[PDB]
Amino acid sequence: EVQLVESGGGLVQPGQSLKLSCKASGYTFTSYGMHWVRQAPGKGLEWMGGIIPIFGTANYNPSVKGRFTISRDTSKNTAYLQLNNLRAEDTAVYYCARAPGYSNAYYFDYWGQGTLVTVSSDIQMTQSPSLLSASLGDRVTITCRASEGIYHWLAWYQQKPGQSPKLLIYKASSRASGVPDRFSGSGSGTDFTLTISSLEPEDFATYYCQQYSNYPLTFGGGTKLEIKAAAENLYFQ
Repeated sequence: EVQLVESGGGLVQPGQSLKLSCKASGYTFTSYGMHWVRQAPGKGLEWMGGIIPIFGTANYNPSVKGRFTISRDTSKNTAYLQLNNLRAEDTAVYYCARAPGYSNAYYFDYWGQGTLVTVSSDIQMTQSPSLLSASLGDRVTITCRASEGIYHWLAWYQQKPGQSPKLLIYKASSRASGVPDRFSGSGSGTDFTLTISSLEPEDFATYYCQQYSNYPLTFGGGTKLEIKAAAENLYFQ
């Protein structure tokens, strides 16, 4: 089994440097990409950058470009995120994720569990509703909109409390392996949806959509699916 393990997170002072490591196992290290995705507390996902296989080149998020350094060591089967001149904004759980060995598959099929760092023009992805209340056995459809055409290069992730995001859908309608039938995706161009046909207890999570048409890779703000009783009124905003 594929396993990514982040380490090096701790409590740091503003202005300090900190290096994070992503140790990878259970697959051929050189055939794939490695990316860093962070998450501020009670916030959404933010792509830091990535290393492309074969060329070994690094791409960044303009937001952190020039400040952070993504490196790799094939002999150690480790990828690195070098944090420099840290500040409040950087307080986040840092994840390392694997992108498949395909030139147009820049979604994340595997993630580590994360390492917390505590400091003492792009395609905008808009999600709706930002928060929604529903019951068991209900059909729900949630929406993602891109600010421009992204063909059908859209992925959906499910994120459970204290867990790392898990790939649900890629190619906008392709289900990831180990993903039940009740999850479906549709769309092309700018309008995409995710449908859960009949809600189960496992499904009450935060869903994120992510475009992979162009760099930088960008996520939606999220939809938090909360539970309520069948006798309760539905809520969404």
